[PDB]
Amino acid sequence: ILHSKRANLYYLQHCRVLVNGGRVEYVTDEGRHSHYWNIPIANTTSLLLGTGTSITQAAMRELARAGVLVGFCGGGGTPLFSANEVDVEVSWLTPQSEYRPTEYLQRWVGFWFDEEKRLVAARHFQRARLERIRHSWLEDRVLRDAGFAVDATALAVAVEDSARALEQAPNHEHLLTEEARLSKRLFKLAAQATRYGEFVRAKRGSGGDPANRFLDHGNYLAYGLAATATWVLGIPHGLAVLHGKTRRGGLVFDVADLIKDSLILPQAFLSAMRGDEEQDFRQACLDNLSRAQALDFMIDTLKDVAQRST
DNA sequence: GCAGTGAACTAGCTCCGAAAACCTATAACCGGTTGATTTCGAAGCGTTTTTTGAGTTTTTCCC
Repeated sequence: ILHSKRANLYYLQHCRVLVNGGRVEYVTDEGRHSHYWNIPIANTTSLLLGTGTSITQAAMRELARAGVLVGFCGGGGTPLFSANEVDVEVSWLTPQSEYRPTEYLQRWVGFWFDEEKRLVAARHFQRARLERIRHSWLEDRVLRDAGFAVDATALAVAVEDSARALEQAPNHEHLLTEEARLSKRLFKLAAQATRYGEFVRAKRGSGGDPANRFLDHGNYLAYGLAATATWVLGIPHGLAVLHGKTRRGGLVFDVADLIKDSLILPQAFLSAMRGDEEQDFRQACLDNLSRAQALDFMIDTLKDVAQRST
C-alpha cells in the first residue's frame, strides 16, 4: 500500500478514518489486523484517501496536530482530486505549524525565467524519457513474455538517432517536433509488433478503435500520477519546462511525458489486441505503473533537475 | 481591454502520386532535277481594314 517509498505516501481504501479516544482509528473489514495500523503518523507521512472511504473532521484535527498532508484520489490512486497545499520554505515565512515546508519551488523559480536554463531542463527531461523507453522496451522482457515482441535493431537505431538529435537544435520549437517524429515512429513500431495493422493517432478523443480509447485512458491515468508527483513537490502546475508557457496545466503534461511511451503505449496496444475490457485495461495499467516505480521515478527526476539547474 | 478560442505555424520524415523529363521510330518534310504555264513583285499614294490599344460596363464566376 506504500504508494511511493520516496515520499512516504500511503493509499487507503475500503475504510473509514475516525478518531476514538483521541487516536485516529481505521474502521475496516479486517479490524485489528489491517495493515493501516502500521501507518506512521508524523510530519513525514502523507495520506491518499482512495475509493470507498470517508474521514471525520476530528481526524482532520488530529492529523493537523501531527502535520500530515491529506489528499483524495480515485481508484488505484491515479486521478488526484483534492489535497492540502504544501508550504514553501523561505526566510520570511516562519510559522511553527509543524508541517515540513518544501524548498523546491524556490529552486524552480530561481531558473524558470532564464530561457537558456529552461531549455537545458527540457533537454534533461527528454534524456530521461528516452532512456526509459530503451529500458522498458528492451532491457526488461516482461513485455516480451506478455506478447509485445518487437524488433530491437530498428528501435535502438531510432532511439540512438533521436538522442543524438536532442543534444542539438536551438530552441524548444525543435525539441517538440523531434519528439513528435520519434512518437510517430514508435507508434508504427508498436503497431507492427502487435499486428494491429495500420494505426493513425487521432486526438481530442475522436477515435473509435480500441487502441485510441485505451491510449486516452492510459494518458489520463499518467496525468493523474504526475499531478500527485508535483503536489508532493509543491510545484504549481503552471511552471512548465517543455510545454508552452501559456498552457493551462503544462507542467503535469511535461512530467506525464516520461512514462506515456514507456509504460502506457505498449499496454494500450497489448490490451486492444487481447480484446480486454476497459476495466481490465485500467487494472493492467495500474499494475504496470506499480511495477515500474513510476511515481518515484518522476519524483527523482524533478528533484534531479532542480539540483542540476543550480 | 479583457478572456477565450481557433487559425497559422513549426522538421523532417518516409511514403505516396503526379507532372516532368528523356528515348525511339519514322512520316512528314528536305534537296535535287525540267520548263511552259501562271503567279508574284520593283514605288508609292489613297482607300479600307485590321488589330492592336484603351477604357470600361457588364456579365459571369466563385465563395
